[PDB]
Amino acid sequence: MTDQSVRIIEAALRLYMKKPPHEVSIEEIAREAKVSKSLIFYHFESKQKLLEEAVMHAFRKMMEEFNPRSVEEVVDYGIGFIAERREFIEFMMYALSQVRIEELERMFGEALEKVASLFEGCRHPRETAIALMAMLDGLSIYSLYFDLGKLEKYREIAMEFVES
Amino acid sequence: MTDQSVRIIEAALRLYMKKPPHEVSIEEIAREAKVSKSLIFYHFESKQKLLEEAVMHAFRKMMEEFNPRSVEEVVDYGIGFIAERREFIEFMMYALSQVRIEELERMFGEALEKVASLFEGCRHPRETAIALMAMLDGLSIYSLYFDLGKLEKYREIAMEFVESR
Repeated sequence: MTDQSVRIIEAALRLYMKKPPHEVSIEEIAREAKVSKSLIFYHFESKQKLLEEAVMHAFRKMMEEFNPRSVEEVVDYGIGFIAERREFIEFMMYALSQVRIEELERMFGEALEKVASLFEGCRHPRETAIALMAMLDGLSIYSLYFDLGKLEKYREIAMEFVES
Repeated sequence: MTDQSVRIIEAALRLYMKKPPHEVSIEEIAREAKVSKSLIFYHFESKQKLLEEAVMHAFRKMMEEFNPRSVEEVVDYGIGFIAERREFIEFMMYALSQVRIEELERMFGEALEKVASLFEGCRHPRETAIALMAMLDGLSIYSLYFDLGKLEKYREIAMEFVESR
């Protein structure tokens, strides 16, 4: 994509990270991107169209950057997400609702193929991979409602599960 | 509070577990409860008021019947929920959105207190309990997006996790 469109998306993502995505205006994105409102309109049809493109761009970079060389590195990635600022975790959850079900299934399949591969030789590699991912995702949802405690205690539990 | 009100709530709950809650009408609840719209409106202000009361009743019954005597029974309860019909799971998911955040935090605390008590002996009781519940809940959300498979494989994994403490 164009240098201008990249800057607009990065400026938007930076604002979506801090506040609820729908509450971010074109004036705020223009101010954060250091560009006019007419230039944002020239690249994006509306606030919603820009949000969808920003969501797909965030997820495209996140799948390309998820290549765990070990089962321990999958726990680290999971715990790393739980340790993010609340607003980051909520943005990512709202981002999942702004993607097509087929595109969400594709991403999960690509992630599970990499995780189940790290469990090659285990009793049920696919089912263990799904159980680990389910726990890490569950704990990130839970973090939005309760103070879970010392995150390194969850990392230890996850590692004691992982190498049994 | 009355018998007529419980008949209406149970009838309404039976319809809310088969289709989207907002899509169930006062006429369908009347037909299902074997009562007039006159008797439904005489006990409930609207469809939304009835839905809230039905949700609270569902959850009140749920907590009073969640007394696991073993860590194994906690795994069986979680797998039992995943094995339920899609629409049952989706209704319970929606039910959690129609409760006050303080009432949701109270329920989780009383469930966690019971699960954490069952691990009295391991290195981290409260965190192990939270980790197990997170897995069971995560798997139930996942079951709505895909065919997880033979649920017994997840029961074996969840027991192996309890054994690895």
